[PDB]
Amino acid sequence: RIELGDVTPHNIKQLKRLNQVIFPVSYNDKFYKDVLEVGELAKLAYFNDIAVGAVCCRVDHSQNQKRLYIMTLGCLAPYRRLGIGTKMLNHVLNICEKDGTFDNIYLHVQISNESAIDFYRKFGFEIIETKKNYYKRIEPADAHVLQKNL
Ligand SMILES: CC(C)(COP(=O)(O)OP(=O)(O)OC[C@H]1O[C@@H](n2cnc3c(N)ncnc32)[C@H](O)[C@@H]1OP(=O)(O)O)[C@@H](O)C(=O)NCCC(=O)NCCS
Ligand SMILES: CNC(=O)[C@H](CC1CCN(C(=O)c2cc(C(C)(C)C)nn2C)CC1)NC(=O)[C@@H]1CCCC(=O)N1
Repeated sequence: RIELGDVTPHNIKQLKRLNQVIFPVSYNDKFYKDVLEVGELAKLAYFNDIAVGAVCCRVDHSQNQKRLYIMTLGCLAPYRRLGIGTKMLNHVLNICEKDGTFDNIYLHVQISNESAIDFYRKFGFEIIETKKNYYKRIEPADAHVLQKNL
């Protein structure tokens, strides 16, 4: 019942709308412009052909490593706990497994987001650091850095 589809100029506004409702951070036009250029690293999640979630990633070269950074991964509150997040996370883990050159996968999780910590730890991600004052306009401003070694 869960399918992932490509993000394109035809459905970018559906992605923008989904992110605006799901996430407490507003993303600029450069984020959505970058999204169209990452290809398979950005997907829309459909539940019975209804857009209910999305995943946006970027490649990062830091710590003298090739790293996959998940910027956004989420779905609408009434559709949670159906396997939509797992399908998006498995898709990104599958890109990395096929590619073979990624050292790790990391992301930021606002410290109050207990269900996201639970979700990522279930997949082998670890809290490797807690960045103080990561967010600027939202409370709490601290974010855990979650990382899975590949
Ligand atoms: C975190 C999130 C992405 C998970 O999406 P989801 O579609 O509900 O996840 P799944 O149905 O694939 O859940 C998989 C497993 O994660 C764990 N988990 C997920 N939500 C949980 C919760 N609220 N409490 C406890 N465990 C939870 C469970 O073990 C679950 O397995 P189960 O449902 O078989 O028990 C989702 O809650 C979400 O969209 N959150 C808001 C977005 C956000 O702020 N995330 C920031 C990260 S970028
Ligand atoms: C305020 N930060 C965020 O919203 C981030 C995403 C944000 C996107 C834009 N952006 C970049 O494009 C970026 C990243 C990098 C790396 C790290 C690779 C060097 N380089 N660039 C240019 C910065 C990061 N996501 C979270 O915090 C998630 C979602 C919100 C809820 C939550 O709990 N967690």
